[PDB]
Order: sequence, then structure tokens, then C-alpha cells
Amino acid sequence: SGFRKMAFPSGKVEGCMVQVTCGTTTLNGLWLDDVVYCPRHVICTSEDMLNPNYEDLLIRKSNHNFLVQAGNVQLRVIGHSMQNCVLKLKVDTANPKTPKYKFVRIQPGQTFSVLACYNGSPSGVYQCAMRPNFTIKGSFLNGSCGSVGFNIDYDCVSFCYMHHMELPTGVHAGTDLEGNFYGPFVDRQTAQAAGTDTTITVNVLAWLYAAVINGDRWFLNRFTTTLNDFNLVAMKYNYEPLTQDHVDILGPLSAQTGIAVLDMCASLKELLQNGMNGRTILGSALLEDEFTPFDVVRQCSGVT
Amino acid sequence: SGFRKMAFPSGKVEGCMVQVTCGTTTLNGLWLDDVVYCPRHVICTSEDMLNPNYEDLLIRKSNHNFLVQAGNVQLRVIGHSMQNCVLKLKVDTANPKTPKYKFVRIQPGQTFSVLACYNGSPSGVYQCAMRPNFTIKGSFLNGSCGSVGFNIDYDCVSFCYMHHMELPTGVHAGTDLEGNFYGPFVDRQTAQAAGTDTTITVNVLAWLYAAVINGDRWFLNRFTTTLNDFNLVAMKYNYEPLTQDHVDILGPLSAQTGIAVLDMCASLKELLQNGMNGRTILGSALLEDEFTPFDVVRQCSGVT
Ligand SMILES: COc1ccc2nnn(CC(=O)N(Cc3ccccn3)c3ccc(C4CCNCC4)cc3)c2c1
Ligand SMILES: COc1ccc2nnn(CC(=O)N(Cc3ccccn3)c3ccc(C4CCNCC4)cc3)c2c1
Repeated sequence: SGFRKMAFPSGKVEGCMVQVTCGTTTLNGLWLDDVVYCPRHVICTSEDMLNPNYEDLLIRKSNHNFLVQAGNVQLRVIGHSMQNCVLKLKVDTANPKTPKYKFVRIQPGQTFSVLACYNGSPSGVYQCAMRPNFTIKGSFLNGSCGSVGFNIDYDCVSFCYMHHMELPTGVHAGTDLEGNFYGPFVDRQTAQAAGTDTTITVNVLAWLYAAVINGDRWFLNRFTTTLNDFNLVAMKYNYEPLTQDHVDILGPLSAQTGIAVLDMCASLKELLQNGMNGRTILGSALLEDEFTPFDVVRQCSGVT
Repeated sequence: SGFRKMAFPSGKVEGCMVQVTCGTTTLNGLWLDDVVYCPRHVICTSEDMLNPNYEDLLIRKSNHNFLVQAGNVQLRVIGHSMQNCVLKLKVDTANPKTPKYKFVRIQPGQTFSVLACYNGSPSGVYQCAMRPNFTIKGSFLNGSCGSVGFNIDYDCVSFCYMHHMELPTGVHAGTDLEGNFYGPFVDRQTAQAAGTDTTITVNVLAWLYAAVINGDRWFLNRFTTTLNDFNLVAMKYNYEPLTQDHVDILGPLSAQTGIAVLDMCASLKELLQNGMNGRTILGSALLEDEFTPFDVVRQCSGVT
């Protein structure tokens, strides 16, 4: 028993982290096979980060201007190309530590682990969710760019995120591994609206089921609701509308606990309307939305 | 910016995890150099877990009864011994992946990362604190025994914890790497009192400083207090008494923010007496105590 904000074991990703330097800018890259992936803003100075013309900036760069270091050893760059907002530096050596991997573009509301890195060196690992508004609430300082987000299924690492920037609001934005930003964000130092964020309803319900499994049951009530009635409450509290697809994904947890999904929605409705009254659920005084139904089942079944 | 419950990168520890089987019991072991460390209750059946005589049980076991597997390869056990509540299985092969390591006995209130494992395979990593009452609030299912807690300083892993049991209350108990339990716990399936837990005051203050650094400042007030006045409030709210040693450890954060430690105590005093009034600090609706002052400085300075 017990429920924690658990990250995937990071070893397979630690073996891919490298340092990429271009001019006076240093950030992290991801070395998979014979390619190193990093944010294209590695080619920017502070005088052009306000409005960079990446095509023009990259033209002034040659393979020898990209310094790639894996621990203490230097990699030889034999090709460079820009794909969307990422640079792909072809190197003459395949990473011997390359795990089985995929590049995936996650959906908003899905979770992943972030391995924060500085100068190609791992500093820490944490779990987070891609917000409905396509930002992440991470922990990133200057130099963390190029740190990646990922999920692991047995021996396969699915890379879903590469860190590119911190918005003036302090939230984080980045791309998939093809260099496509999540959300409307551009890699420019300009004011950028993230838009209204909402609470990931299906994840809050999944966490409520995790709470019941682990003994926190005070919030269970004698009520039920309908999807339409529940969604009227969800709209008022800036929660994502719950769909039958969400109810279907909650199926295993509903079956395990014997608590019908609409009954759990009624518990959530009462928690939204009444608050916690100074009580806690799984050590939290707020409704947690960073665990998907898959995460709750994985953590509750001990999947390795 | 941003503040997260960050765990250390787990790769160095993942390379040490092995599966240990004895009879019909399977749990995790830690392979460092030519020794595998695991909880001694690996030799117990369910008929004797109620009151085991470990000395008598171990006498009926030989080197060949301890099956140790590192991934797909079997290790040859050439010696076995019991040290307190851990077994040390000498193997004929030194772990090629053994990092630089130390065994340390952490103090209550200190933090560490746990790499939860099942059948010698890593499932997840999370950060936690050793409670003042020497329990940990982890996430452990059957088979997780032998999973370890650790801290990392550059290239050195300091192992501080090995998981042994879940108390009937759902909290977790274990040992240092010499097999000495933290707290009064015994490795028996009996009722065991954990004792009164308290909030780690120095960690809450460290987290309040982390909040100020990251912009959450609403809780700062026009008041100050004394150590004696603050400790009267701490006693009433089951917080650990703050000492000058704690004030001294908060020095760097007090210097960085320009907020005197006793002024931050006055903010904490008002938060204890008035509550959060429906507000949050670093995304939390309660006062967080699982970040030490060292952790706040590390996370805020990007130490790798
Ligand atoms: C300063 O504190 C942080 C904290 C967390 C951070 N996460 N990401 N970033 C980076 C970031 O947002 N930008 C803005 C931006 C502008 C243009 C393109 C893309 N992004 C950025 C990018 C590059 C540079 C380099 C210029 C040349 N000299 C070396 C730094 C400086 C800032 C962080 C910065
Ligand atoms: C069942 O769910 C959990 C969940 C989280 C858990 N963390 N730890 N433990 C293990 C645990 O507390 N005990 C109690 C105990 C008794 C004696 C000595 C030490 N500890 C335990 C130990 C060994 C065995 C084995 C007997 C032979 N068959 C294979 C299991 C069974 C339970 C967990 C169990």
C-alpha cells in the first residue's frame, strides 16, 4: 500500500544524455543511435533570442561548430539538420547505451517522467502531466534545455518531450522529438499566452480510485450522478468534460473497487462543491490530477 | 523556476538490483562488488513470519538455496551470513556496474530517493523523507522488499535504506545497509507501534524559502518571532522544535532571499494558526516537509 508521485527509473535515459555547445551556448542533447537531438535555440545568442531567424542563423554554422560531449568523450559531428524546432546532429558513433526507443507525441492529460539535466549531466527525475493547455509545470533552470520527458514499457523508452523554454508565467514549454511544439508556443523570447488550463477530470477520478484502494474512503458518499449533471459541475470548476471514453478507461478501477464510475463522479461533485473541510486524500489537501488511470493500475499492480 | 518533489537519477542503483529467491520467497537484493544484500526475511515462510527464529531458520539453508539472478544471468553464491536483519550473500562475480558507494545511516527528517523494485526489476523512483518516528510513507507492494533508498553526490551513491515491511497502519519500515532497523521495528508480523509523528519544521521552512524564490510570496507577513515563541506554536501543532542548528542550516536560504529565519518562522506561525484560507504554496494546499534545506539549494542551483 501507499501511493506516490512515481517517476519511471531513469537509467535508460541517463545513458543517452550528452552536452551540446554551439558558440557560447551550452544545453543538453539526446544521443540515440548515431544522432544527437537538441533544441535548435542552441545556435542563438542573447542578441537574437528575441526574434531569431533560425534558417539564417544555422547557415552560419558548420558540423565543427557543434561540440558534442558524452561524459568525458568528444563525439565527431558529421552532419547537421533542422527538423521543426530541433537540430539533429549526425555523429560518427552509435550510442552503445541506446535503449529500445520510440518517439511519441503524447496527448494532453497524459503523464511522463522528466530527467532534468545540466551540461549533459542528470540532476533529478520527476513525474508530471502534459496540461490540457500543453504546458508542463516542471522544475527547470537555465541550462536545462534539451532535457527530455519519457514513458517506459518494459524495455522500450517512448520519448515524448524535449524542454525548450520557460514562459514569463513560470510554466514550461517544449516539443515532441520531431521538434513540433506542444501547444501554440514558438521558440522566441516573446510574451506567449498559454491559455486557460483545466483540471484533468479522468486523472482526478483515477486518483480517487487509488485513494479507495489504499484506504482513504471518507469522501465516498450515498450519491450518484449522470455524465450530463457531472459535466455541469465540471464546467463551473474548470474541469475537463468527462466523456464515455474516460468512463471506459476507468473500467478496471471501477471493477476492482466495485464503485461505479458515476458514483465516483458524485463523490467528486460533492468534493468540488464542499471542498475538503480540512481533510486530506493520499496525503494531499487538493484534488490531484497528475495520475492517469494507467498509472494508478501500474502503481497498484507493481508493473516493472 | 518551478519546484518539484525530485528524486535522484536512479541509473547507478538500477545497475545493482538483483532478484533473490530462497525456497518459495522472492524479493530484491542489492549487488555491490561481490556481495548481494537482502532482507533476512527472504528465508521465512508464511507459517513462521509471525515469530521467526532467524538463526534457526538460516541454519537449515546452504549457499545453493539462495538463488540470485541479475537480469537473465545467474550468480554463484559462495558464502552467506546474517548481519542484524540483512543477509549478505557472497557471490563469485563482482558487479561490473557497481558505482562508487557508501553505506550511511540517515538522520530522521533527512530525505532520500527510493527505487521500488519487484523480482529484481525497477518499477519506479520517488523522493521521500525518513519521518521523525523512523517510518517512511512509501509505495510498496508485496515483493518490493529489498528495494533501497539512497542519495547521490556527483558519482557516489550513499545507500541509506533497505525496505523490509509494511506496518498494519500502512506505513513502511526498514533498515540501514548494515541491517539495523530505523526505529523500534522488528522483522516480525506482529502489531508494532510507530509512535507520534511530527512535522519536520526545518524542512517546512526550507520549502517556504523555495516558495519565495519561485514567486509564491502571499504568506510573507509584517511579523517576526523568537525561537522560544515559535516553539510554543510548534509544540501545539506537533512540529519538531526548531533549534539554532536548524536556523544555521537555513542560513544560505535566508541570505539568498534576504528574509531572516525568525521572520520566516513568523510566517509559518501565522500559517499554522490561520491555515491556508483556500490558497496554495508551490501547488500544495498543505505545508510540505519532505524537502531539506540542502534539497532546496540543490534544486534551486541545478547541481548534477
Ligand atoms: C534563465 O532562466 C531559465 C529558466 C528556465 C528555463 N527553461 N528554458 N529556458 C530557456 C528559455 O526559456 N529561453 C528563452 C528562449 C528564447 C529564444 C529561444 C528559446 N527560448 C532562453 C533560450 C536560450 C538562451 C541562451 C541565449 C544565449 N546565451 C545562453 C542562453 C537563454 C534563454 C530557461 C531559462
Ligand atoms: C502483502 O502486501 C505487502 C505490501 C507491502 C509490503 N512491504 N513489505 N511487505 C512485507 C511484509 O511486511 N511482511 C511482513 C513481515 C513478516 C515477517 C518478517 C518481515 N515482515 C512479509 C514478509 C515476508 C512475507 C513472505 C512470506 C513467505 N511467502 C512470501 C511472502 C510476507 C509478508 C509487504 C507486503
